[PDB]
This record gives sequence, structure tokens and C-alpha cells, in this order.
Amino acid sequence: FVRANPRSDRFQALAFHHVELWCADAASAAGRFAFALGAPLAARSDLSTGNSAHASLLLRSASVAFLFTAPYGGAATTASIPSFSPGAARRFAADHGLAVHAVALRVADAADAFRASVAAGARPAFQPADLGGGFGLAEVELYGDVVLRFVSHPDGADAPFLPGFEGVSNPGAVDYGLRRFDHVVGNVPELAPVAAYISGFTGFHEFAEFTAEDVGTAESGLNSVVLANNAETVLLPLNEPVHGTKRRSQIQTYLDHHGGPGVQHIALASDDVLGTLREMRARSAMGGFEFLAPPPPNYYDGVRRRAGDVLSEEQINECQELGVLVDRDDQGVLLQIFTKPVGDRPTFFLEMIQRIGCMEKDESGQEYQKGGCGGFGKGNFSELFKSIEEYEKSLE
Amino acid sequence: NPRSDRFQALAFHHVELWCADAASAAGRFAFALGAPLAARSDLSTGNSAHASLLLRSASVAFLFTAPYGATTASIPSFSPGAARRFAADHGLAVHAVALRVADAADAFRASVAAGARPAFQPADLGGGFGLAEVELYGDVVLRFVSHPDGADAPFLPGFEGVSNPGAVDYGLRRFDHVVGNVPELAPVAAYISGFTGFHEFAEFTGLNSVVLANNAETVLLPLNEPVHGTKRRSQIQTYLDHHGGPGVQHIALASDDVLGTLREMRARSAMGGFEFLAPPPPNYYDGVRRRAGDVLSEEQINECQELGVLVDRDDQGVLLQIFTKPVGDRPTFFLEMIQRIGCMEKDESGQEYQKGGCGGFGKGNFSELFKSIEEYEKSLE
Ligand SMILES: Cc1nnc(NC(=O)c2ccc(C(F)(F)F)n3c(CS(=O)(=O)C(C)C)nnc23)o1
Ligand SMILES: Cc1nnc(NC(=O)c2ccc(C(F)(F)F)n3c(CS(=O)(=O)C(C)C)nnc23)o1
Ligand SMILES: [Co+2]
Ligand SMILES: [Co+2]
Ligand SMILES: [Co+2]
Ligand SMILES: [Co+2]
Repeated sequence: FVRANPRSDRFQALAFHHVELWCADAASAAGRFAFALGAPLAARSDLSTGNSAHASLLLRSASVAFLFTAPYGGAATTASIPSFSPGAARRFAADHGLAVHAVALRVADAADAFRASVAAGARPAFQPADLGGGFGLAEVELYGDVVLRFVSHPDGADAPFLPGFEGVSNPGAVDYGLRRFDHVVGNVPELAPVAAYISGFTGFHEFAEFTAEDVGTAESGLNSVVLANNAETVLLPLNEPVHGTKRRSQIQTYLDHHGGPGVQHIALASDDVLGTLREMRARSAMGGFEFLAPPPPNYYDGVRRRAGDVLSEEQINECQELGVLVDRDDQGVLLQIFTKPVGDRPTFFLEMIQRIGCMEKDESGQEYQKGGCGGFGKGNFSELFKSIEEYEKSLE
Repeated sequence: NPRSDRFQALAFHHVELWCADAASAAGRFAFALGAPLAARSDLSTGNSAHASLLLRSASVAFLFTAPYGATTASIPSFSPGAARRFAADHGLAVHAVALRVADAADAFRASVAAGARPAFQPADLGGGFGLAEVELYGDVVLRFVSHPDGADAPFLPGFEGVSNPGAVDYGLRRFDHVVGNVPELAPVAAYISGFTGFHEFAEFTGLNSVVLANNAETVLLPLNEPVHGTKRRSQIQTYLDHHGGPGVQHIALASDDVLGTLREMRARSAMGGFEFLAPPPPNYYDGVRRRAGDVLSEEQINECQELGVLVDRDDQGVLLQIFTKPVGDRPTFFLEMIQRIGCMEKDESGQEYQKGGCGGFGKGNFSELFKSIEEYEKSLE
């Protein structure tokens, strides 16, 4: 945590493009995720689009783009994602269940970002192709069975997602306010070699970094590093467990139940996460996502000190009604809530956030939003535990 | 009504689906059908074998079960390798059709003795519960479950109940019929009738169908087969092709107000719920305004029109009907929402009951659909 930014990207990583989850049936996860996140179906490539290889359904809420893909029974030239391996998809679901297979970035050229990546260490995974329309697809391995997909497309274009995908516009479809992906975090057994591997090939630089003296629940804990693209728009953190602890990490609990490295959580950022949260919790009771237990009152009594200078009492009283966590950085405020495990295993979960502050000006006096404004809520580990404990003593 | 049941076949207990992840289908089916989570059996209940979630709307009981990564299994038939293959081979599909029986062990021994291929040897789940399985068709088992009348565990032993406040139903009251698609009808029916003593309710000859039923005609197990030497393509062969063999084609879920139910179901369509087939052409409804004007108001038929409900009649009773689009990724499994009007006939002590099958199964509508489609296309040049 020097916080420098050497702009060392080896390829132009413009933005997150989508995230592809694999499973045995895409209809069902897509279904739930739509209702739960307010990310209605925006595109499909199934049998009805002439694709006999895979069934791909795509949820969108603004920039947020959750792709769900699954194999049909048993062609192959009908695939719209030609990286797709039925054999490998089947394995993935058997090994993990609901989990993220790919993390896609939009880049300048897919061919180039690969070549530069592979040349700077990256393990290949899918050899660049032209999907027509001037769309490029290329994949390198990131951690474990998770791949880093590259996607390039002329700025105008047609196929809004990928060639072969037929758009979808249900009327009655409403989003809940999720604007963008913020960060995509991977649990790994040992951090150093993984961190090196990626920065090695992407040219991403360290943005932040927390070890675990009081950054890990109880005896166990985690060692987190954050890797950032030049613009600090794309953030790929990594957790590892702290070794030789007395109790077991949840980063280890993940690794065990998941059967390897993989994406632990994805943070979905909103411009009114409170408003978003209301919609999301209304669905909780009928098949949406359920959230972690609300912090006890003491927590908030504390956020009235920490962040009362920048949050109104009407805001904080709402943050409390909705179990939202609060954290400050050098110059900003992070609102933060975590879902319960989203699939069957205590593995993957989602993070809903809002970033308040850090808006700087350029060389002509134009305001931009500094990414990572508010940090990632490292304080809430420590601050939950002590309030959770102080609560219980308050009960004799 | 032969009355040949070889075991005590009380009622449908549940239908169990195998996927790679129960959370997701159980979460979706929940708000698509209005069937709130009613019971779980997973890590948080000490089961590390498998993850089961039970949706319940009245008597409708949808169980979703998925393997994890020993003695901890709540359903001790579960085999993880089987599930792995099931999901891989079918996607989302019904694995188990469960009947409530008097003893289960007895149901098994009787059944097996009368031809049934064994699947799971009788267990005692505890709390007076009995569980056994035999082969129905394909991978699909017929699961016997037996409990004491009151009992404890609402579902099965090892299952913590669930009651989120703000849960709702959309009126679905029970399972009406569970239809299986097979390649050849004659052998399958022979086998099922052979071991259950279910009798033929009726027989269609699209597809060729038979409806095996229990003594009370409360449990209905239809069976279709594709038409041999077919000129076109059968929706049953399609099924058989994309699904990779015999399996449950659809399940009809009955409602006391199918039209109110439907309203609720259709509002969820846009945000991830089920979508229903295209509505029939205007002619269709002028047709029902003829064949069924005497039993349905002019205001009722107009709601059927709004919502795409189909109508049919039998000797003495009316059928409302609406099918869902394939509920999975594959064009295989779908679901029927139906209401049965009439046929509440008396016994010999006075006590009238609702007779099963009231309104038939909508078979007629097959032709009426096709004919109204043709007609409507002509009048549009
Ligand atoms: C880098 C980077 N990106 N995000 C992060 N950190 C988190 O997401 C994070 C922050 C705070 C907390 C909490 F306050 F609640 F303890 N987190 C948790 C909670 S937990 O462990 O499920 C819990 C069940 C122990 N998970 N991730 C985070 O670091
Ligand atoms: C036995 C037994 N139990 N139920 C039945 N019949 C049906 O469910 C059934 C009735 C009517 C119709 C329809 F009106 F639309 F033609 N069905 C359909 C239509 S379909 O094929 O999806 C169509 C999309 C090819 N599927 N099952 C039925 O038979
Ligand atoms: Co580039
Ligand atoms: Co986070
Ligand atoms: Co019996
Ligand atoms: Co039917």
C-alpha cells in the first residue's frame, strides 16, 4: 500500500464487459438472478437462435451483464461463444455448481491483448477468433478454472452483446438501479504467485492491499491484494487465507467447498444502493437473495461518530433499517451489504455498494469519479466483530 | 373403475428434481408458481450429502436436490454420481415421482413381486417414516413415502421447515396429473399397470396416450408415445431426442381459481418467471362461445381470452387449461395450470366429492387449436 499507479497495462483494458456463469441449466439461474438483482433478460443464444451447442442467457442492468451458459445434450458450428467446451462446462458444474467461469474485459483489440498477455506469461486458454461484425474473443487463464475473456467491438456495432445473440426487451421489465461492476474477487491458496502471474501478464498494478492482523474474523483471517488497470476502472482483487492460524478461514471454507480457486464475490455498484436494496429485499421472501444478518445497534452508534460528518441522520437511520455497512477511506465513503451464499455451497456471494465522494477535476476542469472511493470496507471486519461482541455483553 | 391397486396409493407426496444447484431452480420456481420455500435439508441442517429445498403451495410440493462437492443424507436413496449424470444428461428434469402409501415396504414388496424393477430397498427414515423407490420409466423412479397421520417432520425426517413472513401463494392447490413420454406405450403401460394395479382411465390416439389411475382416481399417471410412421415430427420424439430418453413431459397443477392464479404467474414473466405459450386466435374463442356458452358466462370467456386459457368439456364437466413454455433450457419439460369445474357427484351417505378427470385432459383442444390457426390465417389473406 504505497498507492502509486505506474500505468503499466500491457493492453488497453477499457472496462468490464460481462461475467459468464456456467451451470447445468441456465434458464433457472438467469430466472432467479433477474428477479433478485433487477437485471432483466437482454439477449439469448439458444436453440431458438439456431445454436445447438449451448444455451446462453444474458441479464443486463445498465453496464452489469451476467451471462448464463449451459450445454445441450449429446452441431458445434452453431456456437456463438466458440470457446465453449461442453465437456469442460459439465465438469465445471459438477465441481462447483453455480460459479463464475469467465471474467470478461472489453479491450481495444482481442488478438493483441492476448498476444501481449501470453507473451508476458499468461497461459493461453482460447485462441483469438473473428466472430464477424469485427468482434474479437480471446481467453487466458486467471486462477484455477476461471478464465479472463477479452472482447473487442467497433464502437457503434450491431449485435449489442456478441454475434449470434438475439436481443430481448420484455415490457414490464424494471431494473433496481445497479449501474456497474465494481470488483471481482478470487480466493486462491497462495497469493504471491497468483498476484505476480496476473500483474505479470496484464500489467495491472497494485492499488491497495490489506493483510490480517485485525483484517480477518476471530483467530482466522485473510491476506488481500487488489490489482487495477491504468484507469483504476477495473479492479481484480485476490484473497488468500492466512496460514498456520488456529481456526479455519472462510477463504479456506470457500476453497474446500468449491474444490479449488475461484471467484468469491462480485461487487455491483449503484447510485442509490439504499433504494436498490429495498427492491432486492422485497424479493428475498419469494426466491430472491437473502442478505447477511443486520449489524447490531452498536455498530451504527459508531458510524454516527466515524461518518456522521458526511452522512445525514436520515441517511444513517436508513442504512440501519437496511443492514448496510459503512466505511471511510482517505477522502470518501463506501456503502456496503453482502448477500448470503447465492448458490448451494457456502462459496460465491454478491456485494452491493455505493461510492460517495472522491470526484477530482482534469486539465480543463472536468470532474471524474476516482474508483475505489471509500476503499473496500476492511474496517467492517473488525468493527462488526467488536460490536457483535459488545452486543452480547450488553445482554448479560 | 376396476379397483385393482396392488398397494395403498393415497396421494401425490412430492415431485423431486435433480439439478447441479437447487438454490437457483428452487428460487425461480418459487416466484414463478407462488410456492414459498417450506423446508430445507442442506449444510445448515447437518446434511453434507446433498442440498434439498422444498417449495410448497398447499399440496403442491416441489423438491429440488443437488449433490455437494455419509450417514447425513436425509433422503438415503440419493446417489451423487447418479445426480451428476442426471443433470448432465437432462438439465432440469423430474427424477422422482413420489406417492404417499400405507406402508412403503409393503408397497415395494407387492410392486416388486408383481414385476417392478427395484431402485431403492425399503428404509426406515425414523419417526415412523418409510421410503422406497422402484423404476417408473427412464431414470424416473416412483418413490413410496409413508408417515404416521400426524407425524413430526412436515415433509421427511431431517428437514428443517421454513416460513419467511411475506410469503404468498398464487392459489395452486394440488398435483392433478404427471405425464411421462416414452418411445413405446404398450410395454410401459403393461409394466406400470402390472406392478401398481392402476387401471386405464382413458386412451387417446400428436401422440397416443393412456392414463393410468389409482382406485380413487386421485393419482393420475398418463403416458404418451410418438406416432409411428409420423408424416410430420412428433413433440414427443423431439422431447425424447433433446432429453436423451424417457422422462416426465409435464405436470398439471390444479387451482380453484386458475384465472386469478394465472394473473399472478404472468406478472412474474417479465422478471424471470414462467412464460406461457402464445394466445390462440380470435376464432378459437368464438368457438368456445358456442361449445361452452351454456356453462361459462360471456364475462368469463373474455378473461380466458385475455389470458390465453383454453377450454374443453367431457360428459359432465369443464376444463380450463394453460401450458408453459419449456421451463428448462431444453424443449422438454413444461407445466400445466388447470382448473376443473363441475362433476361434484354424490356418494351413498350424501357426501358429494370432486371427481378426478373432470373435464378430461384438453385433448380436443389440439385439433381446435390447429383449425382455428388455419382459419385465422386465411382471413388475413
Ligand atoms: C479487495 C476487496 N474487495 N472487497 C473486499 N472486502 C470485502 O468484500 C469485505 C469487506 C467487509 C466484510 C465484512 F464487513 F462483512 F466483514 N466482508 C465480508 C463478510 S464475510 O466474510 O462474508 C462474513 C460471513 C465473515 N466478506 N467480504 C467482505 O476486499
Ligand atoms: C393424458 C393427458 N394429460 N394431459 C393431457 N393433455 C395435455 O396435457 C394437453 C392438452 C392439450 C394441449 C394443446 F391444447 F395445447 F394442444 N396440449 C399441449 C400442447 S404442446 O404439445 O405443448 C404444443 C406447444 C405442441 N401439450 N399437452 C397438451 O393428456
Ligand atoms: Co488492446
Ligand atoms: Co468486496
Ligand atoms: Co401399502
Ligand atoms: Co395434461
